Order: sequence, then structure tokens, then C-alpha cells
Amino acid sequence: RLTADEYLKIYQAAESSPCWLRLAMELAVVTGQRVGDLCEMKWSDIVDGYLYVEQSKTGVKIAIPTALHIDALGISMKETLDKCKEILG
DNA sequence: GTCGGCATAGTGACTGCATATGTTGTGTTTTACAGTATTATGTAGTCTGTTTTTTATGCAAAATCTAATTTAATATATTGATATTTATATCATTTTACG
DNA sequence: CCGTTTCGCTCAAGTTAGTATATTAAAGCTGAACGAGAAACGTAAAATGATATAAATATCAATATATTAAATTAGATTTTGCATAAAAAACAGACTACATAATACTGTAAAACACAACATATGCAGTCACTATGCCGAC
DNA sequence: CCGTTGAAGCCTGCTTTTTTATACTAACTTGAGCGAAACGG
Repeated sequence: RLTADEYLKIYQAAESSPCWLRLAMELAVVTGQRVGDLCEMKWSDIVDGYLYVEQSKTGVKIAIPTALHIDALGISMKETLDKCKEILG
């Protein structure tokens, strides 16, 4: 499994890596979604502070609000999403 | 357990009974295509009304393009001490140029 | 310092205490082979730095005056975005006419095999030899 | 203060009512043979 200390050591080591990996890390931990759907997420899915996600594996339908925030690593759902709209685009 | 002499021990040659195999002949049963006829087939030869596509203008919308026009910018014209570029061309260093 | 006996340990065979899963369904991870465009490199060629000196040409202030490129309009017009609608051609919606397969039915040769009396090679039936050490007997 | 009658009792065939299932998994517990530590000479 993965711990909190380990994740911090990997995120910093992802410096040599592109600018989308770090965003993919924080996003995959703030949403807790599977890698399969994280790639099929469009900015059109976000509706009025929500995040409509259609799981491909099971097929469950949920909506993660853009107000979440991990209090252990220092990551915010909102600050993470907007960081992807500025860098990536 | 080997070596020496009639008895072992399957396989091969030999001879005629016994029977499946090779022919010949009569006769039933059913396959297999030719030839004319019947009629629903698929395309053929056109007519007609609805759907589709080429076609001949029509016009509000859009802003450049040309000529009238004014003015900052450019040129003439002084005058003279001081600073910069200038003719040639073999060496030396930077930048262009194709693979 | 040394020996002897008890005690801490682990191996070996009985005596008890506890908890309970298999398939679907759909992914997710990661070693390994596969397929172009742009810029840093590099040798070679072209433009430029090197270099200096008397003579030639440009450096520039301070203001009058004729000249002119060109943005600034300001009105003129091709150019451009967008349908509207009918002439003209395409093409289902009908239908008889025409040549063509599946089928309806008669006409005829012949394939395919039982049935039956013979004919006879050949496999099977019955007995002895081929080919060479056993068994039994001596060494 | 003897003799008959009736509440009980076992044999058989039912008719129910409480306990324990099947199996790997993981230990626990009393010998006995064995090596090292610690006390007695």
C-alpha cells in the first residue's frame, strides 16, 4: 500500500516528469477515482460546483463537489482543478 | 554350468479337402435427362407527379480604397572647428549555408 | 579452579480451541517491440573584422522658407455574407411488355443389384522337415 | 378378613423436542533426551 510520507516523496520526485503528472496525482487522491475515468473527464462534466463522473468499470454515477480538500498533504480540490486549467488547458 | 547327443520349438514347404471368389445369364426396381408447357419472375421501355439539385438574381451588411487636405517632417543654405570615413588587399574572425 | 547435578530448551507424540467461500464481470500493472519532425552539430563558403593616414566627407548648432510624404478623414463602391424561388433534372410510384428461371408433365434409355447354376484358385486342414541349442549326462 | 374392582405399568408403534453439523487452521500440554550454567569440594 501507499502512505502519506511515501506520496510526498514521489510527488517531489515527479519534477523531472511533465507538468501533468503532479496534477494527475493530486486529482487522483482528492477525487479518489480510478485512473480509467480520470482520463475521460471533461471540463463539461463540472456543473455548478459539481463533478459528474461516470465510472466505466462498475457504471456507478456520482458527483464530487469542488469543495473537497485533503488535510494531510495540503491539497485543495478547487485549487487543483484551476491549476489544471492554467497549466494544461 | 558348459559341452555333446536326441529331444524341443516355432516357422516353412507340401498336398487336397473345403469354400469364398470370379464368371456367365435371367429378370425386377429405380435412377436420370430430353422436350413441350405454365406462370410467377426481374429487368425493360416510358409516362407522371413529388423530391432533389442546379441556377439566376437580389440586397442588407461591411469596410476597404481613392481623392481632398492639412501638417509634422524633410530639404535647402549659411559657417567653421572637430570627429569619422576613406582608396587597396593580404591575414583573421564571425555568420551564413547545406547535409 | 574443575566436576557433578539440576534446570532451562527444544524435539516428538497426544489433547483442544477457532473460523467459514466460489465465480463471475471488468479492470489495472508493466516488460518489450513499433514509428516521424525539429534543432543542435559541423565542415565549407561568403561577409566582415583587422589596420592605418593624409585627404575627403560628415558632424551639427539656430532659424527662415519652399516642399512632401501620408495619416486623417469622408464619401464612393466593389466585395461579401445569406437566402428566396423557379427552371430543370433526378427518381420513386405505376404498368404493360419481354426475356427468363422454377416448376408442371410426358417420353425413354439405362444404371444398380438380387438371384441362380457353375468353375476353381486359394486359404485352410493335416503332417513332416528345416535349423539350433535346450535338457540331461559327463567333466 | 377373603375376594372383586381400579389406579397404574410395560410393550410397540408412533410423534416431538433440543443438539450438533462438515473441514482446514492454529494451537496447547506432558513426556523424555540433551546441553550449558551454577554451586559444592
